[PDB]
Amino acid sequence: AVVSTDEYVARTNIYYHAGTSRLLAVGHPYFPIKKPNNNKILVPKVSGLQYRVFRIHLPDPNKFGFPDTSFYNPDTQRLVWACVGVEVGRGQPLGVGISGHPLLNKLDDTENASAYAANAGVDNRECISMDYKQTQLCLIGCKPPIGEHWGKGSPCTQVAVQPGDCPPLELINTVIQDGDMVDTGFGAMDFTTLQANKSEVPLDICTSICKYPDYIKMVSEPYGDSLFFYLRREQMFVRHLFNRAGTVGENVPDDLYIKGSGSTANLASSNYFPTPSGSMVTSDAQIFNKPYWLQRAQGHNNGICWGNQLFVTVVDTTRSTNMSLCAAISTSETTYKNTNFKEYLRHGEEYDLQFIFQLCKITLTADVMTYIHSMNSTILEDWNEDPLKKYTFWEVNLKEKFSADLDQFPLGRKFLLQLGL
Amino acid sequence: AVVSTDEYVARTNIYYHAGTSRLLAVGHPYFPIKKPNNNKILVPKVSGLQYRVFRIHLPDPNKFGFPDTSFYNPDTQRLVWACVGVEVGRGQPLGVGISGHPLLNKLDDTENASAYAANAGVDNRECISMDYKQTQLCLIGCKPPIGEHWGKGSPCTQVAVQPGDCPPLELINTVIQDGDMVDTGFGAMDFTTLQANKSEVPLDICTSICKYPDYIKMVSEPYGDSLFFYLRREQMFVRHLFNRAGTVGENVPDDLYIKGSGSTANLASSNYFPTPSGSMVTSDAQIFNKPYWLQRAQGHNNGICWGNQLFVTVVDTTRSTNMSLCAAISTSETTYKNTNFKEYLRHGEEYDLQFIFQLCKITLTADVMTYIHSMNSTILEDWNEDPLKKYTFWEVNLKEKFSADLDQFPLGRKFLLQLGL
Amino acid sequence: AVVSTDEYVARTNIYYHAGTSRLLAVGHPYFPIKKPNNNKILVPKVSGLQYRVFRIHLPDPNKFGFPDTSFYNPDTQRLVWACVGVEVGRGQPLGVGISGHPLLNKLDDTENASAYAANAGVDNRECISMDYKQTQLCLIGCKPPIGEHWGKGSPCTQVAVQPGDCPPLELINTVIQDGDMVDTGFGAMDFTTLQANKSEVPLDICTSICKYPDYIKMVSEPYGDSLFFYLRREQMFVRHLFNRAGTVGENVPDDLYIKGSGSTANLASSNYFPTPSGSMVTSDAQIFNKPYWLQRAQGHNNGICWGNQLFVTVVDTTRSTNMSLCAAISTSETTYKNTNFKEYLRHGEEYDLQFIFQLCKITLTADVMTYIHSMNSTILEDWNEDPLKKYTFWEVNLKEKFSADLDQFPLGRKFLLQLGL
Amino acid sequence: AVVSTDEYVARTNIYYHAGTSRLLAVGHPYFPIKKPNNNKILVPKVSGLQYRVFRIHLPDPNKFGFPDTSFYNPDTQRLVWACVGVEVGRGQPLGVGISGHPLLNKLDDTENASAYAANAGVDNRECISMDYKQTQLCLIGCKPPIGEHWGKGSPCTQVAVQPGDCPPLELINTVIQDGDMVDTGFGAMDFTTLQANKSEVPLDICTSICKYPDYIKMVSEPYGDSLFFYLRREQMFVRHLFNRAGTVGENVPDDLYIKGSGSTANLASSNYFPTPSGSMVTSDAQIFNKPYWLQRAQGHNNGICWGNQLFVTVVDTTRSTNMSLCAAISTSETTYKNTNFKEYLRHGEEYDLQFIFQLCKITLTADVMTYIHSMNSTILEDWNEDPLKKYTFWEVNLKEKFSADLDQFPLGRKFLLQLGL
Repeated sequence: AVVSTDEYVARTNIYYHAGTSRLLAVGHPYFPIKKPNNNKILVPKVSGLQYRVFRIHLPDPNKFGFPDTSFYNPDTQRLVWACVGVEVGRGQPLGVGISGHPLLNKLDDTENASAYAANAGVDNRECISMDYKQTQLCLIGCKPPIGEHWGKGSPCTQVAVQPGDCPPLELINTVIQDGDMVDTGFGAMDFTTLQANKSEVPLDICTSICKYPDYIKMVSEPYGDSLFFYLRREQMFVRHLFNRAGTVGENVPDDLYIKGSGSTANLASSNYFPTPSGSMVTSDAQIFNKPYWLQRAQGHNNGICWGNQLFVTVVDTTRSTNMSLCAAISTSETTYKNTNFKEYLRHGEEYDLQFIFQLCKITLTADVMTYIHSMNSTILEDWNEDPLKKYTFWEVNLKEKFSADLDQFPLGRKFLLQLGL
Repeated sequence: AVVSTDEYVARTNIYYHAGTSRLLAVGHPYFPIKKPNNNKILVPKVSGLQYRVFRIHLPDPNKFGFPDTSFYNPDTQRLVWACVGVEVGRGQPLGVGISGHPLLNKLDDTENASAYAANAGVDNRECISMDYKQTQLCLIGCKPPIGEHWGKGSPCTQVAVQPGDCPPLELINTVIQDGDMVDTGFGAMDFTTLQANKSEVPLDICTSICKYPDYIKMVSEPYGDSLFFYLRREQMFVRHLFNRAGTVGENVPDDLYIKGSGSTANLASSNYFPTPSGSMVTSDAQIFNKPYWLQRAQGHNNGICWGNQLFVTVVDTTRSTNMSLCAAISTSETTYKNTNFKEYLRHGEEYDLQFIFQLCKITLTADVMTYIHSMNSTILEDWNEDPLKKYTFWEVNLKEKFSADLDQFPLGRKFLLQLGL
Repeated sequence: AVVSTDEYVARTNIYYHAGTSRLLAVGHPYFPIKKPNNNKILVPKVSGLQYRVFRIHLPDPNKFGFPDTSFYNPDTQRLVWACVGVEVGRGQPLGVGISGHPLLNKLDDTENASAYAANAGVDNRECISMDYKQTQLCLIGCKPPIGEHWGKGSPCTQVAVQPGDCPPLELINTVIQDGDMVDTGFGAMDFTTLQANKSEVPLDICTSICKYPDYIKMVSEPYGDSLFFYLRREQMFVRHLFNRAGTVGENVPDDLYIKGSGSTANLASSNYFPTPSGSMVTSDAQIFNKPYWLQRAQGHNNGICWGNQLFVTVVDTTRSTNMSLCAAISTSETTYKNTNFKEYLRHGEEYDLQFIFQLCKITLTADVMTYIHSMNSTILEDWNEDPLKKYTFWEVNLKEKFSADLDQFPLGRKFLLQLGL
Repeated sequence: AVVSTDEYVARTNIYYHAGTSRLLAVGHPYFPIKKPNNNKILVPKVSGLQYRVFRIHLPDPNKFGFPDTSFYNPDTQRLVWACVGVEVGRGQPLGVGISGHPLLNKLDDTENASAYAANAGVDNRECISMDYKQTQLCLIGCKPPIGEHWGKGSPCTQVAVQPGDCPPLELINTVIQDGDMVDTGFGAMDFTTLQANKSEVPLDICTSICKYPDYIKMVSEPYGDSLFFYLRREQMFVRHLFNRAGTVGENVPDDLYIKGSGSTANLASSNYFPTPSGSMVTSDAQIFNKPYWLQRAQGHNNGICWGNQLFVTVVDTTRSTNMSLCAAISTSETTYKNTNFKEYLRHGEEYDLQFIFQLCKITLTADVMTYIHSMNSTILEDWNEDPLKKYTFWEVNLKEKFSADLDQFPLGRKFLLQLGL
């Protein structure tokens, strides 16, 4: 049976504040800029539509050097940091980005037509952009976040997949890594392996995987380490209604309509797809720049940072403004020439993480050691190499950032005022 | 006279949690894919616009094996499960679908015209799509849900129906089955028997019946078993205003206008129809992924699951995203060809039901047996074959899912915390 | 001086529930279908834009047969029913209708023009539709509801009305009858007598009178019998901005502009008119399917149903969906032909009225008789033919619907729970 | 360690009211009007999109002449004004402005296209306007406000910047000055040094720097003098989706798409940019003409106006209406001629600042003098020239505006009523 950490984890009266200076990220909104002949990344892809997964490293409270150490017995017990307050600071002005594709698979406008559309020739793709669905979310736990997305399932060993045959779907659980893309209105799926077309969606998700947090699975999790607190806010509406060029993968059963004739003789593509639009962004609706007090967790792990680790996943598309900056090739002629200016695109993201940690002690009794051992053997082994080296996240080191004077920091003042004593 | 179940049903102190693992549904959004020559369904129709009716099967508390059985007398009484908490988990990202028809009966745009429209020739149908009206609803009871819709009434034995004559209407009460369609903006009616046209609405409801919960009837129900709790949220607005091609079934009385001339000599179709649009979808407006505490029912049946059955009807169009996936017929040519890619459409739905049940006991006195007998004789007969075999619903078996440790589940934790003791 | 009914009307402890089974109305949305040669109505006009005025008939409490009659003295006093609770149940799914005119007087689009519009020829009318303004209202009283609308006032005996002269206006108070039309965005006026054109507004109000409840007058009413409770909710916005064809009735004073030339030599019609639009409809904004507890009236008549009558006026345009149903003239050809199909329009309305009545007694003293006599002499005359035979309303007979077991009805349970004892 | 001012600053019982008469600003909305040959500003640039930074000068409480001076010892202590109440009065009607550029770099409309756009020739710029993003904000502190914006960072000494190379970005902290521009939907950047084009954004920000308050930095500030209170409200949505003419600065990696052919042979600009739009403006959402009670500051400086200074930064775009006024060159001809009228643009801003100040005393002990000295040596030096002469701001002198009769002023009455005693 699993039990609340309040059972075996003791709460001391010591509290420390810790915070990143001010994280900054600048890059291209749709794709990374690199050397053609090479593969080294010159400029990274930085978009408001990516997940930001912070791997927070905390100083081992056992190796730490406290002024006083009488508050516990280093023989019978051990120390763990407990996250009690978080403030995800965001810093650019609110605004909305925009993404498109120079060759988006968009046949005709199906929202309203005055006459039957022409006939699909060869490549009817259009240069089209859209404003993705708005999403604000924040996940916190001591394990990395887990997402879900549809990918190409493995086929059954029977009917040889005829080329062009529709690929099988399969919900795939994955670890959400820093830089991954968020569903933008086309759902959470792997567009690379599910759209040979390479033109169904804008460039920035075009050959990526849009993942959605698997909130159900994470909360079902027995120990609840992956996430002990979260805030989600997503909205979207249909801006345009389009058609997809290409060839009928699956024909429309003729029991659903009466055959046409002349122009209506041939059925137009009924493979419709809408254009998303996350409406207006607003201050009143902000999730960030507000402190979160993680006092009572819904899971059994009440904010204990086992492994002196801490994960903070964020997605904020309310500051997705991309800025175009163009340089002149020549500063002479007083006559505009499109050829005289090189146009570019850049997007900047500004973060500032702040936390309030509470020191905790665990008397290592038999039962306790059996439990903690079953839960996660590494806990004890590490007490008196990186298991997720495969995955990548924004590494954040706070070992030198802890301070006992909450007084001296904004999140700290807030905390004292909130908790009174 | 009918009486509250609180009268004859005794509440014990035992509570169990039960839940589906994670239900998943994948198929085509508009129609089922099957073998042409055949009739066997290869891929089912799965849309966010269908009703999901779950037939929940509970283990018979009387046959059940409790650790202690002193809490009641198996001679004078019997046991029944009482639903006290429900959590309808939903799992895909929020989003809006879209449905159309390659040959929708849409003459001209009547929202604004600069000159009198041409003249209806033969087949002026257009390939048109739309975003259906938004609907969120959840019905819970121990009897299947009942809907209403307009269908073709039986004609009066007199005036021989001339071909093309307008068919008579009749509100028809029906059992809402799993897979049925929800009103999408064209009202709740049987389009197959009321529109020979087969082109008045998008493919997905085109030859179906859109039903609406008959809330009035169900609440009027004397015992109130069909539904002892519900949540409804629907919104819709007019996106476009169109005209219907075809021939005047009923002419406009000339006392309503002044005859035209030249172009305006001939009256244009005044058989207008609007295009629906369920606006933006939002988190703040979510109905699911929130626990429902069925403590005081408005009906006389206060959540007693007679027959160890339980019905959970759901409709959620806030995750109706359809994903288009296309496969290349050839992976050679570096030049796009619509001919080289087969386009398809698929829609996925993710559910996760969770419940908290309270054991109850009934002392089988005379009066009680008389009442329960009148109410539903099968109750007693079953105590110490399926009556709805005709209908189809998502069968859910929970006989092996009950657990006494609410502690170990998310809905369970929520429940304890909520009910304190 | 007038006095509250609380003064002379005594409240007993007896309560009865009464309700219509389920009222249903089906017809054509814009006009009634009848035999051309004849005048008998074959199909009635049923639109979500009409007022529904219910004339509720109650069993005379004096003639009524109560199990116990000791609660009052049939010699010194009399009995009257007092309305204490109402539930206006609505039953179709939420949705928006749409109305137009094949020959609407709409010259050009004045919302935005790139060049000066051509020139009005003969009949520039267009086939145009619109979504009326949204309106939800409910009026309750023991006297029929009173409305206001602008009509053609009587001319002053002087200057002979030159043909085409603008007709004089006059606010006209009228009795709101069942079937009347509600202001739809063009205000409350008599379009028949104020618009010879017969093409200024859609067909459904085109030759009717759109009336608006005269709330001011009704509340000023001394005894306040016409309405002792009401709920109103109306919203509207400008969808399009148009011009009216026709000839200048009143010229634009030239001190308001500088003469043009060439094309701008001739002034375009500045007789603008906007197209209304009641935005989105929503559950959260529903007024019905909620009980109304008429405990404290703002008028002196506190819900006393003098004459054993009761009026319930309703307007609900949140379920104005019109459904087009078309029948094929031939079931052969597999090729669509507009002509093979007769298109029609039908609209259905579903109601369910429920009430909770409280028996009351009046000791017929001198003063009381003088007062009641002045107020409405018929009261006393009827105690120990229809005065509104001229008007027509949905007649509702409840004489056989009263029940002392509130327990057995939904509105009843609600009432008990609400009033505790 | 830093400490709350409540520690060393004593609060007296004296309160004074002070207010500007009514500030007024009139000028051209987009740029300043000046003599061509000259450089002297004839008409200034006044727009609702500029920051308004007020440098409030207060009379030295030490030099001040109070009726009674027994409340403190001028030998052991000193006096400082503490801001306790502020009312930023605004006076024009609510309304929205609009800004454009006669030669905006806008290739084609990428929101929806029916055929592949032509080909960029030379100068495809269009005359385009837009309604900027709505912003309401108010910053108060005893130090000038600090902003952030992206500018051209210094290059690394290596790869010689090829002409036209994309310039490096760098977040630059600056002092926000009166007249500076607010992010308008294109983010906070220096368009002059980052856009050689000179046509990427409307004229009014075209060669300016749009700055955003660096809230993060200011609140992190140890003493918290820069801002001890603030209110921010910003909203924005995408109105249009466009393309940028010019030449590819960075090419689209070919692994993101399938080469086209014929028309789609050449990739269209995928340098998209959206047109902002701060929606509707409303009274209910007003931030001004409301009093702000600065009682508990989140910073350590609790509203103490060291240096007898006070900074009030404001941005209000809810009254950005620009008014066009044109004068006729000739008052003769009765025929309109565009050449006869000179069209102009002017915008007016109306302010009215009001404050309530509380007298405070500081006993100059050793420790106190050490602290205050470290914090800001000038404090003590000034006690018993301008350090920001380089910056500019709306200078406001209140030395002759203090009044002890709060009673006689609107903010004063409000204060008394609010604080009771």
